[PDB]
Amino acid sequence: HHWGYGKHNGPEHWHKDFPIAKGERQSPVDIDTHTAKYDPSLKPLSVSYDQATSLRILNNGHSFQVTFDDSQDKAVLKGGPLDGTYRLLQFHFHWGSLDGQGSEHTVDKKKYAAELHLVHWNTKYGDVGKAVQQPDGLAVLGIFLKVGSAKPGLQKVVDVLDSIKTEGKSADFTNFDPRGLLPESLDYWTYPGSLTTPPLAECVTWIVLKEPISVSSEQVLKFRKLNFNGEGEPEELMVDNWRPAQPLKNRQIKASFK
Ligand SMILES: O=C1NS(=O)(=O)c2cc(-n3cc(CO[C@@H]4O[C@@H](CO)[C@@H](O)[C@H](O)[C@H]4O)nn3)ccc21
Ligand SMILES: [Zn+2]
Repeated sequence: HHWGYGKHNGPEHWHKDFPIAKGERQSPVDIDTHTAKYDPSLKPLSVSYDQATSLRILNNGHSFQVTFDDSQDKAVLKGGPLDGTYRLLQFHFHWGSLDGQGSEHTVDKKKYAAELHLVHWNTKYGDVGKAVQQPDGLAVLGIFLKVGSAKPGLQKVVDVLDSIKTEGKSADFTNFDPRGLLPESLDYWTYPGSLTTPPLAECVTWIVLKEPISVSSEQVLKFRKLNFNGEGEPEELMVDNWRPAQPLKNRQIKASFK
């Protein structure tokens, strides 16, 4: 019935309800680093998160997300390949059952343990619902997670997950600073793509950072304790909620760095 990541409702099934699944600019993709072209005309990314207002954290049955106040230019992404101003709406993660899988984008076929998506929408379209219907409506900042040392800025997130174990649970999650999730370098790859979950709309300028962040085994283990199911249903652990790499087709990935 509903789409998911299982054998009978996973990514290979999605095209039946969402035919754009087989479209011309689908995400994620493998980033072949030796084929990506350095584009000296790409500006540095501008990440302005100082006034970010987080609101809530929610288990939505496919991942968990932290949502922000996007009614004002408080946490915005600009520059890079983007024209105009993109407001941060939410961030969420994709992760695996094991450390060797979980990311959606891959780098020379390498899978990371997880991938962070910070979802922004173009203010010129007024609301995110309008923006998803535009070819340049969204900008998603993708950040790889590898397992090693802990990420201190992630800990406030993992500590509240026990309160949103099952689908539909939400909790107050104020005063969270997403700057604590960023790597040192803002070097990136960029390409035109799509949402990686239904409706798979082709509305995203992808900005994928070259430098992963490191998270600890205990931190990622807490991700894996979440549930796909709702309270009172048979427990199915929320793991491997990633879409695999899709055909690049007629696209060139650009790099901001040599
Ligand atoms: O996991 C996938 N990886 S992804 O490609 O980065 C992505 C983007 C989205 N987006 C959903 C939306 C529309 O937002 C809706 O309405 C607003 C109302 O405040 C949101 O609170 C709420 O996130 C969602 O219900 N824009 N992007 C959903 C899932 C993934
Ligand atoms: Zn995502």
